[PDB]
Amino acid sequence: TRELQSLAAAVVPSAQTLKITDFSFSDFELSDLETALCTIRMFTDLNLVQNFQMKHEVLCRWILSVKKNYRKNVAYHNWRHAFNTAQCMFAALKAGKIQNKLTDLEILALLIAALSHDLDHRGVNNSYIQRSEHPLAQLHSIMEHHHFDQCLMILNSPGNQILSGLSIEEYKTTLKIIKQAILATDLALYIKRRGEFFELIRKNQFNLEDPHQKELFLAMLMTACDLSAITKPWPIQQRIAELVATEFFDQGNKIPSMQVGFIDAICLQLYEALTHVSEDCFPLLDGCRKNRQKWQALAEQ
Ligand SMILES: O=C(O)/C=C/c1ccc2c(=O)[nH]c(Cc3cccc(Cl)c3)nc2c1
Ligand SMILES: [Mg+2]
Ligand SMILES: [Zn+2]
Repeated sequence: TRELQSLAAAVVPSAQTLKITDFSFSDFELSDLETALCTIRMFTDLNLVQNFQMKHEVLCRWILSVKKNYRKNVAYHNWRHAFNTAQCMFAALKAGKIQNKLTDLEILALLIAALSHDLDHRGVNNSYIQRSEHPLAQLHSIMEHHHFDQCLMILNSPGNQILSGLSIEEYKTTLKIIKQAILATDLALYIKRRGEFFELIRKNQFNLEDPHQKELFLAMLMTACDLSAITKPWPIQQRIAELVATEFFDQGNKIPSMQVGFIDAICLQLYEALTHVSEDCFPLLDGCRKNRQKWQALAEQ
């Protein structure tokens, strides 16, 4: 409650001041409270506070509840990863001008989903807890369903209901988009569905007015921001790879070639496709290409 008193009383600096419009954004120098103020600015500058009549105190309480339900003893899959994913979504909507291709309910759900998509992640080497639970459902996007459960629980918690200003129809619609968006962060679903996305772009058939292609695009965008650490400037990306390695190996050199393979198999084609959708998202592809060059030079020793 003392952290809530400081956050609700602080003046939120502008998006430019907070540098959240830049694809190169990094959070290493920010306090936890500073990350919360940037998150308020994301809601504010996307007009989510205005169009959906969000009480200031409820938004702050919701942001702090989301933050507290990430585990800091997890080296990468923590609150800062979710905060950065949301920042990339904000930068993609603003700096990439994607914002005008989507409705307010879709933008509202994407921001919420980005912030919530990894809630209560226990670390890649602690998947035994989600097996003590659901001992039969182990051989399903097991974790992404749990992440949405966590998100929904927080959205419904007293004093935390940032969607109370929505009508019941807008709420059901928003909840559905949130659910699909969080579930899309399952890389298996990404690999399963990315092929249809690429051929649509390749054949120049990509149609945002198609309800199926709009949903497909929302999934790809969630993956793009989820993995956006791979696009950051070289000093940032080196630090993130350190965090990924700690969670993976130390439950908290082979890394260069692992990063190059990850860029090739997963990342490069997605950011290539996204630039065909909007050339203003090119910095993500450019940053990813530069990082591959750096890791590959190290990989060759
Ligand atoms: O689920 C998420 O939130 C995002 C996931 C993710 C993010 C970054 C990365 C990333 O840099 N590299 C790699 C490849 C990798 C795998 C294992 C150890 C290392 Cl040292 C590197 N895999 C990654 C996976
Ligand atoms: Mg995840
Ligand atoms: Zn994630």
